[PDB]
Amino acid sequence: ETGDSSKWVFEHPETLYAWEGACVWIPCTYRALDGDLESFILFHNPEYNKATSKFDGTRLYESTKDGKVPSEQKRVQFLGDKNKNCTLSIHPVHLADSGQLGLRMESKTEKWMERIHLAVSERPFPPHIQLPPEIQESQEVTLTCLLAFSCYGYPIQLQWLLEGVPMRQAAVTSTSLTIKSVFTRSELKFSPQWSHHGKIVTCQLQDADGKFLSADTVQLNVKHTPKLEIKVTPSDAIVREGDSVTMTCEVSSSNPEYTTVSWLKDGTSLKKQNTFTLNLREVTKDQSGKYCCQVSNDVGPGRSEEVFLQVQ
Ligand SMILES: *[C@@H]1O[C@H](CO)[C@@H](O[C@@H]2O[C@H](CO)[C@@H](O[C@@H]3O[C@H](CO[C@H]4O[C@H](CO)[C@@H](O)[C@H](O)[C@@H]4O)[C@@H](O)[C@H](O[C@H]4O[C@H](CO)[C@@H](O)[C@H](O)[C@@H]4O)[C@@H]3O)[C@H](O)[C@H]2NC(C)=O)[C@H](O)[C@H]1NC(C)=O
Repeated sequence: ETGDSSKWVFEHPETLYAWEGACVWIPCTYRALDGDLESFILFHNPEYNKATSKFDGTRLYESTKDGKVPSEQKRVQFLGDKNKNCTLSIHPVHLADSGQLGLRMESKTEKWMERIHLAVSERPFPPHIQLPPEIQESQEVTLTCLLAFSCYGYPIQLQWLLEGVPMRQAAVTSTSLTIKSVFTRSELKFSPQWSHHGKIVTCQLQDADGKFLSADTVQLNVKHTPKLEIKVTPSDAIVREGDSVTMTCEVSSSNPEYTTVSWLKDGTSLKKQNTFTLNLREVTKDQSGKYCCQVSNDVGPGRSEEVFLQVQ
C-alpha cells in the first residue's frame, strides 16, 4: 500500500451480498484530487508484493483490455468513468467471486487500491423478518421482511405467508441500490388477534417467475387478555334454596400469564372472591342473577360469559 488517503474519497456499500447464479450490482462514486483516471484494474483478492512493489492476484477487469472490447456480453463490467463513477457489475456472479474486490486506480501521479467485500453464498440466503418487540391483539403492526440483496439482472419478490397460506393483505415492496445501502424490503400491514399467537409467519424469497429461493419464518408472540371459560355446577344453573352452587373460571389462553381473578354478580364486584372458584352455600332467591369472572394479565382484563343462576 503506497497510497495517500487525502487524495481519494470513496462512497460504496462496504459489503455486498449475493448467491451463486444471481448477479451483483455495486454502486460506487469517487473523487480523485489528482485528476482523471489513467487506468483501472479490478482485482479479486489482491495481495501486495513487496518485491516488485505491485499488487498480485486475479484480474477480473482491465481498462486496457476489457475497456477496448464490446462489454455488453461480458460477465464483469466496469460501468464507471474517469472522475466520479466506479460502479461495478458482475452478471452472473459466482461462488469463486467471493472475497474482496480490489479497485486498483491510477491517476497521473497517484495510485490507490479501494477494497470492497463481496460475500457470495452457494445457495440463496434467507431474508430476515423484523418484528416489533411487543405485539398485542387488535394492534396494527407492519411486518417487515429485509433481504440484503438487489441487482437489476436478477429481479426477485418477497411473498408473505401465514400458516403456509399467502396473506390476503397487500404488501409494499421497496428496493434500495445506492452507494449507502443495498436491500430489498417488503412491508405488510397486519392486525393480529389472540388466535395468531404461536402461529408461523413466513417470508419467501422467490424469483421473477415465482420459484422458491429461500425463506425466513417466525413464530408470532401475540399478547392478549385472558380468554376465559366459565363452568357451573349444577350444569343447568337451576337450583332451589339451600342448595350449594360451585362456579369455576378456567383460563383457556393468556399471554403473559394471569395475575388476578375476581367475580361479578349483575355488574357488582363480589368482595372476598379472588380465586378461580366461586362457592355459594345455602343459596337464597336473592343470590339469583348473572355471574361472571374477570381475569387480568399484563395486557389487561378479560371477562367470561355470563351464567344465569336461578334459585327456584
Ligand atoms: C455509473 O454509471 C452507470 C452508467 O452510466 C450507471 O448505471 C446505470 O444505472 C441505472 C440505475 O441507477 C440503470 O437503470 C436501470 O436499468 C435496468 C435495466 O438495464 C437495462 O438498460 C441498460 C441501459 O440503460 C442495459 O445496459 C441493460 O442491459 C438493460 O437492458 C432497470 O431494470 C432498472 O429499473 C429499475 O430501477 C428503476 C429506478 O432506477 C425503477 O423505476 C424500475 O421500476 C426498476 O425497479 C433501471 O432503470 C442503468 O441501466 C445503468 N446503466 C448501464 C449502462 O448499466 C450507474 O448508476 C452510475 N453509478 C452511480 C453511483 O450513479
